[PDB]
Amino acid sequence: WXVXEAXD
Repeated sequence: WXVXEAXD
């Protein structure tokens, strides 16, 4: 998460 569900 943090950047469009970009992993974490």
